[PDB]
Amino acid sequence: DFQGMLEYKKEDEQKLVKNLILELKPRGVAVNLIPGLPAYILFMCVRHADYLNDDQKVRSLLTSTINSIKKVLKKRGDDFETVSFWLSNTCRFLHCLKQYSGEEGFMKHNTSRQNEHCLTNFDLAEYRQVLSDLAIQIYQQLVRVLENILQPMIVSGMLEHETYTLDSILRQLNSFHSVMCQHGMDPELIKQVVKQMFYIIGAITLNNLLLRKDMCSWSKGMQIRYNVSQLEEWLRDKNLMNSGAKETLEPLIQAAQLLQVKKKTDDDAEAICSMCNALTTAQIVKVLNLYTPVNEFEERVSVSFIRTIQMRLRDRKDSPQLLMDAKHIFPVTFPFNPSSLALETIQIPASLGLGFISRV
Repeated sequence: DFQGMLEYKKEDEQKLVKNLILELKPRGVAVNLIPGLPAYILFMCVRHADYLNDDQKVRSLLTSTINSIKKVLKKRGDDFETVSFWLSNTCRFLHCLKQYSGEEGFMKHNTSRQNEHCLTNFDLAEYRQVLSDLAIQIYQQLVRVLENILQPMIVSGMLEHETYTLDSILRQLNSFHSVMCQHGMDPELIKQVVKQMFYIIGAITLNNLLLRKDMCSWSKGMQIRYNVSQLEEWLRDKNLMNSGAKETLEPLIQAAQLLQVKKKTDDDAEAICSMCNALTTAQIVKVLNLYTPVNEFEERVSVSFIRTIQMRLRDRKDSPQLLMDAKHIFPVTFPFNPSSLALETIQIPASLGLGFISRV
């Protein structure tokens, strides 16, 4: 009848964080069978220190933990799997510190047995704040690493290819999503990362239309709309249509629609002004100025037509922005997701190299 706590000797604390954090492999069998396993084990160690009422041990374990996570991200900070794994486990460690805090506001999902596993001697609120701030830093690093992977693929994948293709972009998105799922990343965080990836796709693609006459054509509008259709089918396949990702593409979609509509009459001008509610006046006017007719039997958009559009939009008080900030990162929100996992049932796998830890 174990109680869901883990004991270790003071002198072994550096071996503990070495095997549990510094040299722990994100692909290992045990941590893939039980996502968040390192966080759960670390928390069970915290529980025992708290049970002993040993303030020095609690302090030292928490600091060693935070410092070790920082060290692994400094060393392998360009490796997406490592960053994903540690964002997930930092969040799960924080979920544990909350779920088993003994504070009622965090215990609403607990079973009666889980409530028996709450900390009793220490208030770790200040350490939870350090962890939360760390999770923000890790999320920022993750989004940077993933953007650097996707960025070279976007223009060729979305615009040039009729070298990277759209399938290249989808293959990467599939890999990112698969990995975050394997790590047990909070579903709300996965949705934010996907939203952030759709944002850069839309922003880099639109910024290319806005800079290049050769990309502003009826045919390019058709290609973009087809490519967006496949990105939306991807969200549908993954159950991600509530992530906000599709909405990030609306300026691109409207620019593509603008490339295809009629651009001659007063009625056509009125339709453009109603359709392009996600584009600024500067962007609409730029696309119309750059628009390149397929051949001599299609006329350029006239100067007078563009002035009609400017006249109709004259009362909009919109942003002066032309190019999008493609590296803009939406501020992250973190959910609290207490789990059903019963600590008293957690087996310490032999593979982790943690024989010096004992169950209590």
